[PDB]
Amino acid sequence: GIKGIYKEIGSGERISLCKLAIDHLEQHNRPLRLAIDMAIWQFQIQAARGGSNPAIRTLFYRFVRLLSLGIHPIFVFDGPNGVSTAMAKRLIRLFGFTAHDAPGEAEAECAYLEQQGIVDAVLSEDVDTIMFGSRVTLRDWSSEGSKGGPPTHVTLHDAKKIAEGPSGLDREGMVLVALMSGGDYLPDGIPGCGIKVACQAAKAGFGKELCRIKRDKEAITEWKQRLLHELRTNESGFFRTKHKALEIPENFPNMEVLRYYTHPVVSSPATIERLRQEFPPSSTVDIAGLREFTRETFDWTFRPGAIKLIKVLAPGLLVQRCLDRKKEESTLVKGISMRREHFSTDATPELRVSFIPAELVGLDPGQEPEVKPFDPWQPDLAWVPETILKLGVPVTVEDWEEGQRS
DNA sequence: GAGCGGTGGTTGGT
DNA sequence: ACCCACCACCGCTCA
Ligand SMILES: [Mg+2]
Repeated sequence: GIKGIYKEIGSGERISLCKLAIDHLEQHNRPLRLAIDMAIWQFQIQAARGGSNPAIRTLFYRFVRLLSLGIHPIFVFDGPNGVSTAMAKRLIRLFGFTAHDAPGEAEAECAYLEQQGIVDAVLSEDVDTIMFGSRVTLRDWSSEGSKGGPPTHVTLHDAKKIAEGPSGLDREGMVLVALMSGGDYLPDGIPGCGIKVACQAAKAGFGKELCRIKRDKEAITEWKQRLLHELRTNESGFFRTKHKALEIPENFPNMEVLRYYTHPVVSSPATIERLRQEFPPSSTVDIAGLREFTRETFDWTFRPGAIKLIKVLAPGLLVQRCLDRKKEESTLVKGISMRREHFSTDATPELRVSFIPAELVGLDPGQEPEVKPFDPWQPDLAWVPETILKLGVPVTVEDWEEGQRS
């Protein structure tokens, strides 16, 4: 749930992660900070086949993509209140990313971190994050349109635009929507009441009123008999019809379920404060660590496996190295050859950069046993956001720019 | 989780 | 008695 929510709030803006990451880097002068709920992986990585551990392999490639986007991720795990959690946490550490355990539900924690300013957006499986206080919420990190290929885009929902759009649904309203019609995930919901009726009750204002009331029987019995009377007669015309068959359980509205949404179990103030000092971390990618991980987990063994790690990892490391920080510069970028504004990044300016993968990664395939091909000591080419390049290798970008103006 | 067509119930009107 | 539009719910499909 909430089932049919997108008919009411819109299915969302659809947008390149690159574009979000780079717009934010341009506006706020630092990389986008993203809370990712580790639940999004369950039905997404199971399609992967072949080789060893194809599910954690896809996680690996998504992490390399995050490096390329220059995004500081914090992956949030559910708390007590077939990819191992331990293996995921290890791979997260190796990549210099952050792992965080929610005390309860991860989506609630993700929204909380956003509210408290630890992250700028949440990436989650659905828009429940909005009932929990999220303002910018992303879902469905995946490829675009008829292209069954690389995952470049996400679906963005803005709690502010939704509240001021046709649905009227803000945090308060949705809350009512699922007390009244969330009879599968929650107790004492109204049988026969679905999204339409619940929604037009939210609009009438019943969700605002309910959220501003002590959890004070005298006033919660009042609200109920306004709502109940209004459903029966539609005197104010808040509905499209009368609803006399709609029978309301004695125990509705369950105030303990209201508690679960308005005051969800999240980290303590002390924990929020530790995250302010420690996130994002000052961590670099553990290269030797990842070499050992990929040997053990994917059987990327011996020289072929060393060369495979290098090819896959190097564009990522380049971007990451750029965002850290008469002047060398070349130790990252050998040259630039072209510029484009591609539909896949929603016209984010990119420069065609050259680099030496093995040099950049710092692994020598020769120290490992031998068993049109890819040579990691030849120059490789990658498109990299012009903005990132300007921060990281400014005089190379300048030199290319004059080259162009001639 | 989210989209889809069928279906069975409700409502308000023929 | 019955139609009709709307709706919530169900199982089924991609995950
Ligand atoms: Mg959810």
